[PDB]
Amino acid sequence: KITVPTWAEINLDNLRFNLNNIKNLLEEDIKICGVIKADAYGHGAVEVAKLLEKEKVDYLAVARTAEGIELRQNGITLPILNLGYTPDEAFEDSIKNKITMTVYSLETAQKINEIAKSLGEKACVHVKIDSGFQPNEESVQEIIELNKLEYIDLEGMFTHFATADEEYTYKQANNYKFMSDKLDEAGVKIAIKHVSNSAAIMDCPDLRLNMVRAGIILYGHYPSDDVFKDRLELRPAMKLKSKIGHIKQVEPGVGISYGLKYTTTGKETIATVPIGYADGFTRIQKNPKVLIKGEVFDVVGRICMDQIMVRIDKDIDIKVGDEVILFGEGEVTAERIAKDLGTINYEVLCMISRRVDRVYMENNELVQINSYLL
Amino acid sequence: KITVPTWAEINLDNLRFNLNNIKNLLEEDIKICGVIKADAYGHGAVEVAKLLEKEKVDYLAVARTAEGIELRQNGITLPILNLGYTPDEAFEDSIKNKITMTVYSLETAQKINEIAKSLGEKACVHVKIDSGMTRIGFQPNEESVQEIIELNKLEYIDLEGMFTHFATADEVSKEYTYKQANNYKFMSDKLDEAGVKIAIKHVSNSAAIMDCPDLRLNMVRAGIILYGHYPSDDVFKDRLELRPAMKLKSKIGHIKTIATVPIGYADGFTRIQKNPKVLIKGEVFDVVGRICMDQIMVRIDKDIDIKVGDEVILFGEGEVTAERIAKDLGTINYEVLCMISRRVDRVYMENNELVQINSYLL
Repeated sequence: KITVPTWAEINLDNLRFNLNNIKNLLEEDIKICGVIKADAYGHGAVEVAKLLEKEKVDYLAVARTAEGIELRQNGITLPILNLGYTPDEAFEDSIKNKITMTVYSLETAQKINEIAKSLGEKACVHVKIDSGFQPNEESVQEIIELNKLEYIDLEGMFTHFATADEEYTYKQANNYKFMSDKLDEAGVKIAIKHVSNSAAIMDCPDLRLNMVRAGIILYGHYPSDDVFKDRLELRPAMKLKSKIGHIKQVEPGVGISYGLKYTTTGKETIATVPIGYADGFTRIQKNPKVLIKGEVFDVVGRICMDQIMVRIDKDIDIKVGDEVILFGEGEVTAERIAKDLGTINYEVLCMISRRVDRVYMENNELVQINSYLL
Repeated sequence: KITVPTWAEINLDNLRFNLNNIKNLLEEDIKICGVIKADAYGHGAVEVAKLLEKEKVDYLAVARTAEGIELRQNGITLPILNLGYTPDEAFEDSIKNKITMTVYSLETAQKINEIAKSLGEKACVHVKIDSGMTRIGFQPNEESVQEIIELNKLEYIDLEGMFTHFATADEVSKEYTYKQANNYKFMSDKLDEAGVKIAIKHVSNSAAIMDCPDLRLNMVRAGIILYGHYPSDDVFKDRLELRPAMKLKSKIGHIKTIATVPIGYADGFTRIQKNPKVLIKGEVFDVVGRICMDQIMVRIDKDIDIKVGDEVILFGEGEVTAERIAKDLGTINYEVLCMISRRVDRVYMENNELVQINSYLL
């Protein structure tokens, strides 16, 4: 029923579990924006969006106009915020698809306004403060003007923390206050003020404002080791899986894979797994591992584009087509791969390729298989 | 008419340039297999495949059944070979879609034969020999010869082909490569003796194609070279002149001197990079700070007057190359190419005009 040899299994109940724990943290009056940029950090933005919709979150965030359109094309009705850059030639598509756009300057708000005027639609925007608009009086007047524009709905105001996962944050926090304050003095309403990312949500309870932006934590992962984990319980939602393609006993003294960078010592059982660097299992890894029936085993030799080799050095019952876990259970994790790489968990999650089908589970049953090729 | 902030421009003319130069290497009767696995090494398998049909190659090679099916769904009619593993669950789809399957055990062949019999269709297979890569395939011994002899008897199987793959054909020393070919020859000779016919015999990859003209046999497998890239720095690059086909591009989004560019690690411009660079207006600039998920910051330290929307080239022009990122990362050009994410639209060019845009999202 899964006909692909390598897939990403996404447990939807884990997303629910994570979100419910997030919600416990917050007062009822604080809105949640689920951050689903970069294909929901590799989990599949459309399917994740559908779930978030069921679960009644308030906003969804994306990084690209297309990511938003993709959502509209799939029946998503929630408000959507493009956190990232909107190029000028995409203003109209945004307005037509009801994508809230982030704006950094008065000038650009004016461009947007003119476009919405011709569509006869008010364009919803959030203003970004860089703590974007510098936090100063000159900007304060700029916004006051922006708000005058006939075809702009200035719904939101936000900033983003550099270091909430490690206070500089609270410096950044000050600047935004300087903003929120001056704008109040002037009666500019701003329905949604938001500043909190995942780390802030966790460590910084004073920073709830009108909404929080929940990203890495929705997926079941921590933004760093530093945050108060004790605070929030998480379950990772993705498992990268494969099957055993082949097995053989290799004689001693035999090179394996390209460049022959691993040489057998002793007669070794070697398994071949149909996952590679083109799947997002990067060649860069110095110490790659897999989980097979509760055991970790080393990946040996260079990682190929579509295949890897594994030394089975334990007694276990295995055959061709047995399941292999690459990350998300036991001791194989995205954090571990990330640490070996010298990068972060977010990146490992994002790397997972186009050809890797997302298989959605719910109530421990497979409910949906998404192919990006077919 | 491009609406995305970051895109991959694929120059079809360059694919043609590469292919023709590859053809010039070869005598008339040697078959060409175009290797388009991993979405044609990030270039877009469907479009590349269409180009290959138009230019008339003999075979297409994929790594997964689904890769084969995608091509069929877009009207590709050339023979397609799945180089690697086909799991049991995909046998029927393979047969129905005329995806030729790599086989390396009699047992799987028997299973394939059964599914095929039930469909009432013959399955096409190529036999893989493990000659020293130690990856997949039959060990090169007599027991395996017998096994193949038996396989050949299966009524619902067409044993079309037999191949191996070199571990080291791109290195300066060819000794292992020749050793691997010797291992293949033993099998080929023994089977010939036993009367197993075998139409398409193949061993050569891009490096073998370049460096080993004595290894043509029936067919050669061209991959990285198709895309205008060398397999290593050690091949005889003077034999084959190549043009890279892909340019990864963005445009300047914001300026303050630091330009912010809306490309990030999520696009496959990896964070791991310690010396990331970009090309703007003919000059190279440093990417500063950490690479973000969706953007990077660039330092403009020269006086050409960049403005918002000027083009930024990540690789494929001038001094910014896939190889240069690869050097930095301790990987290879193949991986950098494969890295480009689903959200990065593939924009196809020909005669310096845009002829097609593919969105993987919309």
